[PDB]
Amino acid sequence: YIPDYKGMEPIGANIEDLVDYSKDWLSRARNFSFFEVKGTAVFECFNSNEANHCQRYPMSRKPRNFLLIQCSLITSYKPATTLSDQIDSRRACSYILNLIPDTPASYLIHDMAYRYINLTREDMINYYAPRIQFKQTQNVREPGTFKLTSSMLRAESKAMLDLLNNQIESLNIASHIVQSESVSLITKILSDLELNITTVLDKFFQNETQKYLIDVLKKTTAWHIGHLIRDITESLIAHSGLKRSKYWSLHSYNNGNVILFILPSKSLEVAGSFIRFITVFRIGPGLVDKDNLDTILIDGDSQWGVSKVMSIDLNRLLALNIAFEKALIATATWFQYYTEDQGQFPLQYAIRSVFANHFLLAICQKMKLCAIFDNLRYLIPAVTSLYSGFPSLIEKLFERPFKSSLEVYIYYNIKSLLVALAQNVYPSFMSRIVYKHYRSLISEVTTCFFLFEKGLHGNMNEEAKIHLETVEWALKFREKEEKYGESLVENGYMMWELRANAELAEQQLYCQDAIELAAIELNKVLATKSSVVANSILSKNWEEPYFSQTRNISLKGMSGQVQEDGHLSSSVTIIEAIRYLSNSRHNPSLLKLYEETREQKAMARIVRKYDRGFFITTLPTRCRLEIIEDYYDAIAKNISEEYISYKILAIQGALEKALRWASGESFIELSNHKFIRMKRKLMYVSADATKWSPGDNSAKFRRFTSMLHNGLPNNKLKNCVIDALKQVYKTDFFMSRKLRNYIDSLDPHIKQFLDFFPDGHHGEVKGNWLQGNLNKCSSLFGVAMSLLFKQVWTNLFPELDCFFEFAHHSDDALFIYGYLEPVDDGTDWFLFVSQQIQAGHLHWFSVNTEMWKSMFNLHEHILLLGSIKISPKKTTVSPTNAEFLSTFFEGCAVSIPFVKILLGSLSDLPGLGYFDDLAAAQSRCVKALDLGASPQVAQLAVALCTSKVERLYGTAPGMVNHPAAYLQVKHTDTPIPLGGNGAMSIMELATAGIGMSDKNLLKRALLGYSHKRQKSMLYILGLFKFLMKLSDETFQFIGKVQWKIFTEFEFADMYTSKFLELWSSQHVTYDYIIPKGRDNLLIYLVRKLNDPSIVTAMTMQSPLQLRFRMQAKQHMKVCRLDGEWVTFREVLAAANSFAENYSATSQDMDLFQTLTSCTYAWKDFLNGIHCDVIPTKQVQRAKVARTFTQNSIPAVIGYKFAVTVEEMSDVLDTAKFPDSLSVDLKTMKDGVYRESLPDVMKRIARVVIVQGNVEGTAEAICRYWLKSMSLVKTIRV
Repeated sequence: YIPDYKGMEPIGANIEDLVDYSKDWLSRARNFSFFEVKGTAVFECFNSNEANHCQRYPMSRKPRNFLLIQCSLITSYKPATTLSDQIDSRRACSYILNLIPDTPASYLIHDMAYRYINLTREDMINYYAPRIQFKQTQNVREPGTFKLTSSMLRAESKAMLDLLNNQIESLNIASHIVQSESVSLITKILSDLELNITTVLDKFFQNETQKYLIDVLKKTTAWHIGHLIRDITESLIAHSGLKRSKYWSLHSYNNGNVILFILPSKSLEVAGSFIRFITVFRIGPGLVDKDNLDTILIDGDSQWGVSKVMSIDLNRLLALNIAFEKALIATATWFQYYTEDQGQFPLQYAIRSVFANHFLLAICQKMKLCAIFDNLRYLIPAVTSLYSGFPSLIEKLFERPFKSSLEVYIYYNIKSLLVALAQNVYPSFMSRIVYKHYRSLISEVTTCFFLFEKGLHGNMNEEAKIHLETVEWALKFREKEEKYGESLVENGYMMWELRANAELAEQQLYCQDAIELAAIELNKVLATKSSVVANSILSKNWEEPYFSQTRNISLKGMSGQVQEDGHLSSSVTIIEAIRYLSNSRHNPSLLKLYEETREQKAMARIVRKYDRGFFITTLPTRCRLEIIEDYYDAIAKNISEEYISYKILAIQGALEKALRWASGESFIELSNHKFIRMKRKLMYVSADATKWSPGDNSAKFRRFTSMLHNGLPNNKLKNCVIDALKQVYKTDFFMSRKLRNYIDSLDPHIKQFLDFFPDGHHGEVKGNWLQGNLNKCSSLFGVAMSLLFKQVWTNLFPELDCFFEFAHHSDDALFIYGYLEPVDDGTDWFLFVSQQIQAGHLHWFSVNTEMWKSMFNLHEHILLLGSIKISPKKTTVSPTNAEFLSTFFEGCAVSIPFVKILLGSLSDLPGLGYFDDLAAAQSRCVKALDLGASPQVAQLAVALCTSKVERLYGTAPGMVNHPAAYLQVKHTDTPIPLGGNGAMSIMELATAGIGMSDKNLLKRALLGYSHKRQKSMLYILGLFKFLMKLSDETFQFIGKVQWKIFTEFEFADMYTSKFLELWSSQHVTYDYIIPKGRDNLLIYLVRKLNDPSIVTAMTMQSPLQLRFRMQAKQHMKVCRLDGEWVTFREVLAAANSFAENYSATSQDMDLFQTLTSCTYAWKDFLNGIHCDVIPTKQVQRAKVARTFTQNSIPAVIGYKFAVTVEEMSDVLDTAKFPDSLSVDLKTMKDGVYRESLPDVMKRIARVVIVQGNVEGTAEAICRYWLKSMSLVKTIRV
């Protein structure tokens, strides 16, 4: 049912009025929005911005520090163990004691070393024993700590502690001396870091990756420095616990050459806590910043550098712990990109220098460098294009002050690189190589950008920036509304109003005539496809229940109810769905929910920490946005073949028309019949016209929806969409408590931001839909207005044969303007222009020279007739350029660079247990391999991730939790949940999946017991049976050891757990499909809250409650066994005992046989495929996305266990064809019988970026992956 919803009345809009206005507009001189690049222009822009920056910020003489941990290495480094730690600590304390301190930091250092050296044997035994053997003593209260009362502490040392317990300036960038000093320092550091210290996939890896990358980087100083920093950060993390952060600690590494002194600090579990330490090292080559060192104590024929008290937060610590892996993966990505670019391996010096630069970037995680690289990502294309917004970007480069010497060196390198690029083979950024294609340079800068953790973003400065941006645009909207009236701003102005004012053409101010004409131009195309438009609109299923869909019960994040304190509650979508279902009496449809929540105001907030991009909104706002998005996505999919890319063929189709039109030549007629030969040229603009802008007006869409012609017979749905757009007009923006407290704890901008809120917890914002999902609506509007500009231009110059073709993919948009230039370069064209301008065609003044400039000016103005503004910065216009088109097509093709997923895998883990996070790490590297990563790079990433996971859980050989110590089976043949080699290969993981090791093992084990009846095969079967027993004990693959999960929600305990288990057992069908009714959907959603895999996702960013909460237990009692919390060693021993006495049974054999039978012959293909190399140079092709692959599978399974009328009706409703369901079962069971009982059925139960040659078959994808195994040499399968 659709209610009457007023609707809108059509107005009389004539294209001739717009054409006349365009004539009047073009009759005068207009300025261009972009500046020509010349090299000199970029250099003067840099100089002027340098002078302005020097004037703006106060000048400082002493640069700040940038090395969080300073250390030096002369010899090779071996990982630190307990006995090595003992010997190192003793030697280091002796070395410190023989010295003479100078400053309070040195006095504290000497005092702590002297206190450590005088500990008794009992304390030393307890200082290094694990928790099991640990005993509290007088001087040692926690495993790796000791106390320090005031008595041993000196007066000065205490001074440091009291100073610890108890304006903005920048460097002189314009000065040549500061730049020279910073460049010299960073060059010294980098040169020290580069100094040397003194299956078939395996074959290809050892031939290429292990030889030219890992063998080269194995001997460098940066490799061992990264390992040393990993050890130091591991020791710091071990000290960040709740019970250990209160006391001091001392550690040593590298034969007594590096020492770490940990001071008392607030535990990192509570947010905003900094672990404080002092690092003391013998001064030598490496991460040494002598100026920023606290002291340099003198020793005979030696120097000992003592750093200042370094405070490192949580995310910085976690980033430093994985800095070496991030640097290695970035270097591997650069290695792959170099091989792609040039076809030859990088030499020694190039690889060493790029690895040193990546390591230095990964060590120093600073906001300034992250912003600098983010800006450079767009600065590079803007400098290679004929015209662009480069000054706006160069001005953005100086937003923040330059504090450390690292920022000055990076800025100097960027300035040199940009000036070299604009003068124009493209120079590199951290080496002496010139790339053949600048896409390699863009990828290099992108890899550098992704080396910075996505936790740096946010802070309290970024949230303030986005808040002030929103408030500034809201205040601008209020000013415009009071200046022109409420009605004119909301409903838009008319053509004659704009003609009279000649100013209303601005942002947050649209023209009704423009909207109507754009809708008419869209309807021109839309009329021929009315039937399919109506079918697609009706196919959105507006009648199905709202909360039974997956998008409405996800973890997206929505605003809750307003509280008594007046602040909006951030919460989860599923929680709000549960709340509504509990308060409601049914499960309403989309339109019914909109009817119920039409009167409620739209409230909005900002996500706490997950943050500028997510304006979380309440349920009614989401419902209205979903109505509008469903309608506009339904009507917009039909013209996706030509204008709205979702796709590549549309962009290819537009370019083909442009090139063909340019190939043909044109003649213009004359009154004297003297045809004039015109040369056709093309100009390409890469504009981000359709991004969401804070300054905008949603109300325009109303009129658009009023005139957009669908095939529906009634106007009920159109009026409903218009009413939803009307209700999403006004919103109640809410202050975040963090920002409120930060501001409460004087600036005029802050003052005016405060007056924007009457009550200090909320203020009204109008016309800004606050980043809500209206992407399809915005893209459709942009396409319609581009078509309107095309029509206006064709009406403006009928005699001229100009060309305009546009494509809109996501936020980016490509405009191609085909213009006419004189061939003879004579005055005949200007003579004709003069004749036309004298004949009354005054608008021909702007066509005299540079027709494409006037074309773009008119296009930008026509877009401005709405709220669309082509961003001055970030738009780049170039002639017909193969590289430009190639990078545009690549950015349209490679949606996400694989290096983002690669670095992300080491940065975050689920922490649900060894198997779970190992699977997640292996899955992320597989997804990156899908995204375009070379198999060798993905194999390297897999190795690094698996090694990190093994280090975390002590599974690697020669560690406490090694399965081979007790399980009497080889580490390779051990099941994955108990520690299992868990390495395999990237090909096996990508093709088969992320669990094949267990089945292959089980399968062979079954065979090993079926034919030879060997004892070890029976042992493996016993281990598998033990895992199945543990899984049976655990409540909702073969079997998983349960690991402790640390917690918490409003409705998470609405029903008892035993009732949930009983309901899940009784209503089996709801496990496979979602229950439509409210009384059962409520219980299903409550069950979804208690799922362990979801709680870890809601709190995955919790400050330590997840990040180090379980990186602390590691070797404690965290596993579940026999209803007890026990150590992993105890679980391994229990598994060994169970498997030793396990006796084979017929039922277990049947279960194992069924599981093996259930688990495409992907492994068999990889064994049977043959690959032989050919001596032929590799060729790089365009990147293209492919897919790797009657009733739905769950519906038939859901139908199988249907026992009541409600369940059977629900499985009808969710199924596409509810009639065929029985037939499916009727055959499916027979198939099972040829391969029934409930339990057997219960246990029975990808976009890939490739080259253009690859087909859409999964075998073709696997063959391509096999071909891409060699970075230089081609392969034949």
